[PDB]
Amino acid sequence: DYKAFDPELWNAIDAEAERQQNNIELIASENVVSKAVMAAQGTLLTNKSAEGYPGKRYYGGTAVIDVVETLAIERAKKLFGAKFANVQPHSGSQANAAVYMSLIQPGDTVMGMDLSAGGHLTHGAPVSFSGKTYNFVSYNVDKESELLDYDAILAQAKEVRPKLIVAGASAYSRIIDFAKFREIADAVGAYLMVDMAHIAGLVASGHHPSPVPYAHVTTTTTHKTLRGPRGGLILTDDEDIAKKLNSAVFPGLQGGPLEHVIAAKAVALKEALDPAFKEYGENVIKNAAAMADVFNQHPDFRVISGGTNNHLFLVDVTKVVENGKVAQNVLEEVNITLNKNSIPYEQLSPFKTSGIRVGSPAITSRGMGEAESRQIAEWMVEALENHDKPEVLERIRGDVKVLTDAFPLY
Amino acid sequence: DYKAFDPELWNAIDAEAERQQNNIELIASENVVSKAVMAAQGTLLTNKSAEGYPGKRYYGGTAVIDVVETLAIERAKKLFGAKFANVQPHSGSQANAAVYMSLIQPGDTVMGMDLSAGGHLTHGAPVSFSGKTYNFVSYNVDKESELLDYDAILAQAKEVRPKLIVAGASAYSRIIDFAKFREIADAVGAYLMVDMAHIAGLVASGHHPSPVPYAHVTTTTTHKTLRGPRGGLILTDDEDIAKKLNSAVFPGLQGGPLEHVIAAKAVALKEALDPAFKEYGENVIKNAAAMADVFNQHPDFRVISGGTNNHLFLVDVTKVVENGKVAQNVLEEVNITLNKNSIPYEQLSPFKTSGIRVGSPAITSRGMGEAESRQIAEWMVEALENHDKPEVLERIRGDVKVLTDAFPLY
Ligand SMILES: C[C@H](O)[C@@H](N)C(=O)O
Ligand SMILES: C[C@H](O)[C@@H](N)C(=O)O
Repeated sequence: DYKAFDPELWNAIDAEAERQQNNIELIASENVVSKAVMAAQGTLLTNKSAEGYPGKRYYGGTAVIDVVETLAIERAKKLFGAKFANVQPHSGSQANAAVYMSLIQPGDTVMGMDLSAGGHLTHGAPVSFSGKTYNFVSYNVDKESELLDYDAILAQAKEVRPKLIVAGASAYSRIIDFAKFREIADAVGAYLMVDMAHIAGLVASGHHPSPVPYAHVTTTTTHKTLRGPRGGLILTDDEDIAKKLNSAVFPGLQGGPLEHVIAAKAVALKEALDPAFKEYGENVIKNAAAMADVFNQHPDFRVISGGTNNHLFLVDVTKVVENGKVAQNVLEEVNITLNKNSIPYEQLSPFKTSGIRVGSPAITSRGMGEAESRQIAEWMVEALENHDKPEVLERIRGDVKVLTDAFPLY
Repeated sequence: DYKAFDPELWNAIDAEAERQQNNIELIASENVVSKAVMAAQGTLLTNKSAEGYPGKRYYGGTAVIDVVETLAIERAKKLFGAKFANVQPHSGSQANAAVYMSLIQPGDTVMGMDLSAGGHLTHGAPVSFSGKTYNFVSYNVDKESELLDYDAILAQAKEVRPKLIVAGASAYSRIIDFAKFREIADAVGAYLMVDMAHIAGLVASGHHPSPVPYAHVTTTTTHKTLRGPRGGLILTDDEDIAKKLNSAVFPGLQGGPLEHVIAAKAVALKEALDPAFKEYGENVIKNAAAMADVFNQHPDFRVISGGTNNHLFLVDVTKVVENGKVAQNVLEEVNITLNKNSIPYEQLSPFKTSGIRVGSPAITSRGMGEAESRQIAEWMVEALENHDKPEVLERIRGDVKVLTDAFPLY
């Protein structure tokens, strides 16, 4: 029917479905959404423009849109224990931009986690609007432990006097002490924003402490560990802040929201409020720990910080291949996607890096367990140690295909 | 059976589908997308992170995503005749922000169409990031003709000396001369950006002159007259601006793109390349002109500029009801949604306005013709003359149901 009209597009979508089936996805930001989240996004709510907020719309015909957006807001509030939520940001970048716009002025100093240790692009990369508009100053982990050192972060905050401190990371494997971050913010009179995008599903699942009681404002993506549609979310307990956030999102940065994506956010948040989501989060944690253990045991690989207590970890591969870029290329030859990744105090260039980052959420959402996870990391050790032996990669490829065959994506 | 898990969300979606069926949508921005466009947005492409651009991605496993985005880009180029396209902006607001980031600096002077005569929020409203970051000075239409006066705009531009002139409007009913806008820009050394979001479908259908050969950069939404999914699009013929635009969208303003929405853009652009789309645009123009004609003939109503040559028009309602806010609330009683709208040189407050805006794209997409269009406008005239009279509104609401029943939405 509708696909006969555009075979080039619809065939490419079948190819991507098959590609996702035959791939072992370890990119730590990826997940596998439910059928219901996809269907929500494919509905006729896309036809209706909803500029404004529930009960305060520009346009009539919005009573039902209002029920759907209210459901998203109420479920975010319930799941994360916050008194206000805004479900309109189109992305995590828009969510973060709305928060800077609400709490600080162009030119103010912001402290964020060093891009080599886990900081996101929107936490002050010079190539980001973040870096261009505000004065970002980065904090790092300790050189020797590779852990956050809250005394060192406090001593830097006293020198730099930020207006806003950002906590959260895309490559930190350990539990963040949000209460200490709020104590640091308090000691220098800064706001604390936490970007929980990478860990939000473990926060919902109960496996990572919540930032919501400690941060002035919490942002997140609805995708990644929370396993929702791609989009943003902002949370706060402060009603004056909530009103600034609302105006910064619309009409400050966006026009009307994507109400079909907001319906998919409502669906994903009810999935996360279900008891099975806690089990999901336990398996994320155990799968990641099983893979990190293979690299820990092995003499030629070091895990940054020695391990993980979340969904991901970094590995210094440089004793085995030249750089993380090479490691990423080799593993792509066996149907395993991950990303090269700077390690703390990274010596090589950003385009090479000394490391890979590995995450467990996608394989976990396909039903894989600890045994599979250990096996995948054993395959990665093999392929990297044998990168210039085409015979070997070929056999690992065939092994990988038996595994993917056994854990159907959908 | 996913709906049985969340009946509250899925019941709300069935309610909006029914509400859309029973509504006569005349909000000039709205449309009714195809089933193919909705289906595309509901695919597993949401799972795949595609930071970067085709062949230049942060991550592997992206070869097929590259085919999908390349199709969108190529179809946009071909539909609009542009040498470069970027299909990743999440909205029209992010498209425009990326253009301003690429062409000018914070604090520079920008001329845009006055917000009472049709300039968009992102062309300088003080509540927008646009208005807060840049110095916007507006041009207007001539007071007597309500037409753009290109001589008067040149004289103003010579005084103001903007770095950037923005053309495009959300409420201007007549054909814009983009060649003259570019001659004005060239005469004062400004860039020209055209936001063609409202008219993009008419540009595509052949019914409105293309800005693409004249603007340095053209932005649009993919929704509205173009009848695609919600999102943005940028076009340019200058390779050096293309490069700056690409960096501005990512990583300047956004993270990774919504690839499932990009597939839906590819779908909508192929629909618009088809000969049937020219017939759609013809109907859009005739339907709008039939509804304007009812208000033109009637003595108590005045159409701004005396009529229309696009998808929309404005009506000064103030001889019949107090303000356009009242007119919007009255017509919602009879299942007709439109929006109040400032008219040029508006005397009332922006919360009330002297006018309504009416557009044809949505009713046109449901198959209505000139006879139905004229009938709907006669109903609006009756409802507004009888706004006081609940039993008249009741009768009109029954008549609207007969017509909506006869023109099924999907
Ligand atoms: C902005 C966006 O949501 C980003 N965090 C990403 O995953 O692409
Ligand atoms: C930013 C956005 O796309 C605006 N033009 C709208 O339709 O909502």
